[PDB]
Amino acid sequence: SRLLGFDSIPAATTDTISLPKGYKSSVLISWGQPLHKNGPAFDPSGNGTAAAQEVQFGDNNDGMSLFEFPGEKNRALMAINNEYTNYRYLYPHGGMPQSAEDVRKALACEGVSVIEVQRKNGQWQFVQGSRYNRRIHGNSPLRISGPAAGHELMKTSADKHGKKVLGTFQNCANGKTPWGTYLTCEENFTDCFGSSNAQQQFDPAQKRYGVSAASREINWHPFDPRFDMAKNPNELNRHGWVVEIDPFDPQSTPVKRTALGRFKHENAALAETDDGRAVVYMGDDERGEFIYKFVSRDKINHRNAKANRDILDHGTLYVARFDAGDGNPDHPKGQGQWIELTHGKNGIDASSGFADQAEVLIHARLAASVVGATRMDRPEWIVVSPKDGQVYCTLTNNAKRGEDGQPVGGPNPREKNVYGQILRWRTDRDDHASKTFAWDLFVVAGNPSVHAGTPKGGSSNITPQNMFNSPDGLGFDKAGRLWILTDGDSSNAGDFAGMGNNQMLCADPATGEIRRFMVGPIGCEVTGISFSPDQKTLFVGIQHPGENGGSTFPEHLPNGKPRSSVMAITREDGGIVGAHH
Ligand SMILES: [Ca+2]
Ligand SMILES: [Ca+2]
Ligand SMILES: [Ca+2]
Ligand SMILES: [Cl-]
Repeated sequence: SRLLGFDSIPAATTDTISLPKGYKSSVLISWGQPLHKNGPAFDPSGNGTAAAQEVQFGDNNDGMSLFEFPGEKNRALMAINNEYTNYRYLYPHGGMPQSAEDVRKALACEGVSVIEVQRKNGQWQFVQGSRYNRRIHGNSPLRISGPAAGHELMKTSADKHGKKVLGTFQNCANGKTPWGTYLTCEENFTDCFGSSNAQQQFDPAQKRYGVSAASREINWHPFDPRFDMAKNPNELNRHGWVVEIDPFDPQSTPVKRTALGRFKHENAALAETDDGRAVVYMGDDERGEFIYKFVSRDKINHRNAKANRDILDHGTLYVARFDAGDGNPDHPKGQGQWIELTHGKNGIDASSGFADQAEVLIHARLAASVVGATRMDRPEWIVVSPKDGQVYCTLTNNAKRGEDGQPVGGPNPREKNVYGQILRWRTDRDDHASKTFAWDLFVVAGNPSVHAGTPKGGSSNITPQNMFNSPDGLGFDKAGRLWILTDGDSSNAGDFAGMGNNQMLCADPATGEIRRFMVGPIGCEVTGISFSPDQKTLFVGIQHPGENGGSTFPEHLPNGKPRSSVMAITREDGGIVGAHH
């Protein structure tokens, strides 16, 4: 490859970062780092307070973007999501929350961390005390905008007007807009809700979004009734949105953009139509859920950033249907289409349960079912090639593919899918306004050391020396390398024998060639990617090292506590990451 300048590295099982020859890594920032001057130091005993966590780097860092600093090449801002927390490490008791303060502490761990970084020499470093440093967390005051703002379903006892919401939490991945703002995506928000009525009978929309009385081992509701569906059921509707943040204004109020629909959002991939409108491609990460596309009403003003303030409040929401393809076992291909989710179109009307457009957005999953969207194998990140505009989406896995309602076919070609695949599409005429596209599976992950000559062996661009499972994160660099980040089974055994720890790979989109670039430490997933403007530093997240015990990364103190960290990857020779030497 012209694009792949390093030799594929072996799989690894060590509690370290493994890289190719001539590459190094350094910790940029870890969970618990105080952001402000004189801020409270990280307390490895777990006795840090909730109020301290509200001014410290959050836990389980995930999606992130870097923003150039106008007029200053040695400064940048990064906005970094904090998805969830690890109770075994968060609290001194190592278990479920025991109090209102424990719940506040968990909420404080989630949201976004905005930080300044500076280069000074050739190395990017965190600037504690920068005026731009900020936490947005699960108890931060936010606003709601777009077509669902002010709707009855968005009103609660504490917010009678349906326009002011506390918190963004379960922040998964990201988008970066061409008007200088950051998008953060609320994914597994429903996990945080429960009920003080164990026999609560949930309605169809509540059931479709997966809420339970017990919560998914989160257990905030016994201590903060905002999360108790017996008392505040509409709170459930005020989360599951894309949230827009201005990193250059630390006093700004983030805004939930209801025009982009409510679902378990993974990331938000930006593009632009030929007539100049914003496009946002979005995955809903759950087994058998859908892929969406928002197109703005108005054109992007590239030279007047502020003129775009509310561009994401007006537009059209679509969902994808994919055909069955040609059935090729190695490289299936076909066509697909975008179908509009608008009240009064495609069977979405009072006769299918929708009174108005706000309900369509709040209950986007149900509207998408009405129109016949294709059930997918867990869409996670989406990226748009900066070289040719093709769109790439991980389908991480789907253990229930083949069950009633989830038939095998097209871009989901295997029952009981434990490995995943990467889907690509090319919008017709290379115009992102097009309502049709050609799709293909760019790779089908598998294990050819265990399942050679079968569907479980993967596509022919997978070999025993580059194999991986559960691709999740994706990123393009300016050169057009496609970076693939994994969140899979790290047992290195059975179906996953020889795959080792979670990892990052690099692909050439034009040829399908994939090489392993990085292996992470024990119990982590590899997630979050950004580049310095000069492409000589690759920032990558190591999330939940030691989730099951067994890590002390990065500090490696005796019987130590592991900490989610953002790493800076560089070449010893100072060249571009991924490129030839
Ligand atoms: Ca993910
Ligand atoms: Ca994942
Ligand atoms: Ca994960
Ligand atoms: Cl572990």
